[PDB]
Amino acid sequence: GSGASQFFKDNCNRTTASLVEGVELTKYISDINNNTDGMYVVSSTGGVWRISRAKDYPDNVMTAEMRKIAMAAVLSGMRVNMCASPASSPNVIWAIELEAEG
Amino acid sequence: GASQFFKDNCNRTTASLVEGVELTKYISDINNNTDGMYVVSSTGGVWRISRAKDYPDNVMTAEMRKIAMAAVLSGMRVNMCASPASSPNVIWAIELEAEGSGS
Amino acid sequence: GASQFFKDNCNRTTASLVEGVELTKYISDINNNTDGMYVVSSTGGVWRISRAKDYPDNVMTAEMRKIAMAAVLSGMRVNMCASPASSPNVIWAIELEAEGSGS
Amino acid sequence: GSGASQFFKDNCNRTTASLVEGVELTKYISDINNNTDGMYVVSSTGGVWRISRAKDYPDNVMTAEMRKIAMAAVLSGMRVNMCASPASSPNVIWAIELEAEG
Amino acid sequence: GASQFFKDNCNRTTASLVEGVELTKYISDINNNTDGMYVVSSTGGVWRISRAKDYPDNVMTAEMRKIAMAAVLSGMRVNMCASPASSPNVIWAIELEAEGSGS
Repeated sequence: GSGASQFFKDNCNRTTASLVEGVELTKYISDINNNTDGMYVVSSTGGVWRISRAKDYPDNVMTAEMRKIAMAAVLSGMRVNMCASPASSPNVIWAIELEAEG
Repeated sequence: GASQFFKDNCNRTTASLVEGVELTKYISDINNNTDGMYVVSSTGGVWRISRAKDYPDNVMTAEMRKIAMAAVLSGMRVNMCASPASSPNVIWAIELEAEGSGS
Repeated sequence: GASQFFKDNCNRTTASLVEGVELTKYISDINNNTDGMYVVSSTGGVWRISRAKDYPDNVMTAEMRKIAMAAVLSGMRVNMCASPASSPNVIWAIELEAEGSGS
Repeated sequence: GSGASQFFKDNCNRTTASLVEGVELTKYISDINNNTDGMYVVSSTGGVWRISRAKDYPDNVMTAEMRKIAMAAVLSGMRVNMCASPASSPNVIWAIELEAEG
Repeated sequence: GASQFFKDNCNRTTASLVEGVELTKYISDINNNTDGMYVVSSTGGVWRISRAKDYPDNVMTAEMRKIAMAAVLSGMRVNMCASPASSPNVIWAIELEAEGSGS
């Protein structure tokens, strides 16, 4: 139906992060070079994001699911909604929503 | 619909049974106040996925996550045992139904 | 149906061979009375997947779960070695069959 | 790859294991019964192999990938090439190559 | 082609960019001389996938393995940042391109 769930929006708006709706991810990147170490995605229009990571339970779970959502979007063409931080370049994903429809 | 087995299992607890749910969104959030894994149905119902750190529930909760994603990716229906006290309601058990099975 | 190897392995045990099974439900449940992973076949039969915390059976039981979901998602048939000592019967071994690979 | 990559063949041929090429895996088996405890694969010809396992890094990674390769071959009917030891029965897979058709 | 982000990241290292690679083979090997994970391209190129025991690179290396498999399985193409200091060349970064998203 397009558009993040109201739940997802409400959650994002109570933070400093920015809602990004209806993104098509077309690249998934793994990098271990010491300066650019991380997991990233790139959208059809060139937007770049870094995926959050955590070693500890329970965020080690959510961040692993963020990766699975990112890769499934890339393989499937499914769109995502993102709650993303403007602190850095690239912006960091703090929440992500995979949509069958909206 | 849900297997009798899954219905009976839910009925032993304080939770309620939700049947034939079509999940359309799968959310991962690490924001400090909404930290969790969540799903949203085609009608806007929201649920949190149980989590657990230690054996053996770490297995069961991982499988709930896999079931939820599969549901969203394929449009397969699920049946849920969910606590009504919490909002969003917590999934205590979940049943994935194969495409073209019973409902 | 079942490889001769799988059959022969099952026949070495007190367990029962179940051949040609279409799994149509996959259940994850963390309620404490019915804690576990289960599958339901198109005939309505219910089985519990084995679990193990330690190496190496933690590998095999992980793989049983992957076989179970793969079967539910795809309609591929499984053969099971299941113990009738409890209900639901516990899967001690499982074999996933490629589509159009015999019976 | 109308066959195993020259790399995979060269690597196998320096060991005591033997090369099995172009195999169609039709069954994937998980077993925790006391004397047949293991992961196995069965080919369209009735050949049975045991997948290696390892508890420690780095071979926990390689054996985990062996299992992914084996299931993916069974689901997809993509063929595999195996480097397998005859020191046991079933023969133990020491290396495996998933190959796209062609 | 690779994203500009990916290219700029590769240009700050000693490695070289390889663009638009079709991976046709995925190898897991525990033989004592050639122990590793490798991929092979449609042209016969061989690369070794990086690995790492500990956080955070155990995440990134696990994802390289997932990207590799998904490429071979589905024929989606990859861009790679590969060091020529070893033989086979080692992958230090990899970019998975969506089907129908062009070069």
